[PDB]
Amino acid sequence: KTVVVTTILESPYVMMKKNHEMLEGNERYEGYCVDLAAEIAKHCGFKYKLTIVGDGKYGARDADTKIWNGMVGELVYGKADIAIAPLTITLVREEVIDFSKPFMSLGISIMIKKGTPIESAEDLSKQTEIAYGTLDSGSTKEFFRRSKIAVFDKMWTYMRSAEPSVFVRTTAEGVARVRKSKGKYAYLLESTMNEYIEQRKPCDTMKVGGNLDSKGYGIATPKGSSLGNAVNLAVLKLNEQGLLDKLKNKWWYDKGEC
Amino acid sequence: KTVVVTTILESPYVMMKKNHEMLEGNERYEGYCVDLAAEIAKHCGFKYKLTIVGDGKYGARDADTKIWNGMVGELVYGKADIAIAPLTITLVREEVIDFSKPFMSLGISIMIKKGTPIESAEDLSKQTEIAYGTLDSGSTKEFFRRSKIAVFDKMWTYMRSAEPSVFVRTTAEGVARVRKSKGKYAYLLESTMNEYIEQRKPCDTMKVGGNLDSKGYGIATPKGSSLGNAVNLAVLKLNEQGLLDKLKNKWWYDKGEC
Ligand SMILES: N[C@@H](Cn1cc(Br)c(=O)[nH]c1=O)C(=O)O
Ligand SMILES: N[C@@H](Cn1cc(Br)c(=O)[nH]c1=O)C(=O)O
Ligand SMILES: [Zn+2]
Ligand SMILES: [Zn+2]
Ligand SMILES: [Zn+2]
Repeated sequence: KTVVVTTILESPYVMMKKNHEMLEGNERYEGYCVDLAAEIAKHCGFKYKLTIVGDGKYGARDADTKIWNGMVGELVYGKADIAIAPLTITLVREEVIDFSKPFMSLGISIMIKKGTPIESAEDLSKQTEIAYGTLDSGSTKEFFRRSKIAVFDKMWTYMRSAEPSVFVRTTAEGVARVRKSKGKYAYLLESTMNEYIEQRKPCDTMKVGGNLDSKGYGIATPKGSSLGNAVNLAVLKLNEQGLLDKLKNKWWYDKGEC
Repeated sequence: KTVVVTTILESPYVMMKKNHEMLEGNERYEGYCVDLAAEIAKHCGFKYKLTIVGDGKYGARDADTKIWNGMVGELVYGKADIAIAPLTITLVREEVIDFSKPFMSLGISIMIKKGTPIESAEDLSKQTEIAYGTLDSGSTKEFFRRSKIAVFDKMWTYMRSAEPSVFVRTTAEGVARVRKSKGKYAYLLESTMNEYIEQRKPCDTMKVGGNLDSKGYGIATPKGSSLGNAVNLAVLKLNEQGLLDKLKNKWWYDKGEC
């Protein structure tokens, strides 16, 4: 049985090739996770079909209905067999799906235009002339919602009631907002993404300060999946072979344009 | 029943308290992993007994005898129920025991006596005046033994054949060797340990270059253990609540001597 892989369009993890018009199936896509999927499938010995998550979300549980959305939801309800994407390993998700050991390490970071008078999270929390937000239905927004750290909690009380909404549906929207806000908007996002964007023209953004936390991305499978064990050992093998480092250089700096 | 925890004397994870002869049981020890063990036990709801691994090793399988030694061996043969220490999550180990998601991220790094003209692994491999080695019998040594990467294999070729041995029995032994070498010995060790030593008197060592790889430490349990699931969720909860960052600051920098 062909394995249904759920993923999300997030550069440089999964992007449609420039010549996708003449391509079909998994060939239409390219990116870090596309290469990863091929490796995993090869080592675990299975055939697969890459599918972009229906609602374009990573995964969160509806407080009122208790229904899971995003890629997590597709695994939970059996719409997909495995998720290969920049999906953060978290406690709430681990309670409903399985995660392989991390294939990438990262942390929340700050993205600023360039010339923006901000160097840390504390700086952002000390002023109000510059707005800031995060992505939606993701671990970043949840981080601030659950954080007890003085600075992070203060930032949340602002973002929560901010008008207009400082949250964005997609990373692209957030980066675009930073670039066109004359430096009046800072974006909080996962470090790996921040670093990628800093190497993309117009080369007008930059990562400032250290990461606010430590976390990792993992390959997810529904609980009780016959793929779980094999996939986990596959990720470890690939990391130990140095393939994962090989893949990040390829998509992050070998293609950098700054 | 009381849970038997195997761990290892490796500063600052587990250390003998100054007046340990005056104390009993778990109170004889102090450190990052001692603090972590208490927290894992509280959150998982079990009583425990800290024990220091008999052979003072982390864990490897002897080719020929097929017997596992170190903390891994204590779990494999049922001498301990859980291992809470700076134990690296590796494929070969994952095949015989279970690991929680990582509680600490790190990579192999280079430690030099201040002033040593070395800035990378490539630098080390391209010269011979400066000797270098690793902790014997651990995942760092195995990384070089198993690596297929040119630079790292070249380093392995030299280290395995060096006489006298460039390998050391304990981290302290390696650090002392760097300190007494007048710059003629560099030490390859896990990054977080390198960082710890850099903050200890006489403040004569430092970490140089980037990490050679990326991996993490995990809490280990025997396969099929009834504790596995709970321990994993506890680690994720503790990381998300910021405790792990708190513990590193406490044992690394709050007590920094440089
Ligand atoms: N990895 C997250 C999604 N995600 C992604 C990016 Br990029 C970001 O900046 N913030 C997030 O929460 C998850 O798994 O929810
Ligand atoms: N973490 C390793 C042990 N270990 C420890 C230190 Br500190 C080091 O520098 N190298 C190692 O291999 C393992 O699990 O074998
Ligand atoms: Zn391969
Ligand atoms: Zn709702
Ligand atoms: Zn606690």
